[PDB]
Amino acid sequence: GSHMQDPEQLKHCNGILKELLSKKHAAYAWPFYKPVDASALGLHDYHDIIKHPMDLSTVKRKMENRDYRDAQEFAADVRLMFSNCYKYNPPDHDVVAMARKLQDVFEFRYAKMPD
Ligand SMILES: CC(=O)N1c2ccc(-c3cc[nH]n3)cc2[C@H](Nc2ccc(C#N)cc2)C[C@@H]1C
Repeated sequence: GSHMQDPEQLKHCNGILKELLSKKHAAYAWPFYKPVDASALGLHDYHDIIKHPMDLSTVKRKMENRDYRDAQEFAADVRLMFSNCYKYNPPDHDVVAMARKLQDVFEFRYAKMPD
């Protein structure tokens, strides 16, 4: 059920999203900007391993469309995006190091949620 604080919490989420997409973090955020194009990357098993793809452009579309009803729903998609990366790729891959850095940005700012 909607809480009177959900709009303000969603503004905090939108601020986080803008930060994740900003030039400040682009050196490690870029793999997460768009859906994984498995065929283009030669990763022909990606959709057999990853049931629910997620990426920041999809999060942005969902925010713009008012799909997220609360902060926890937004956070679940951001964390799904990172989890997919940790599931599919070897833990020493460059993309995993990038994911860990971007997830640190996310988690520390998400923790500052007004509540
Ligand atoms: C997010 C994610 O898990 N993945 C993902 C997604 C998009 C893109 C992409 C976008 C444009 N081009 N490539 C590349 C990758 C990863 N591959 C690499 C990532 C970083 C580096 C360096 N430094 C080298 C390879 C493979 C992996 C399936």
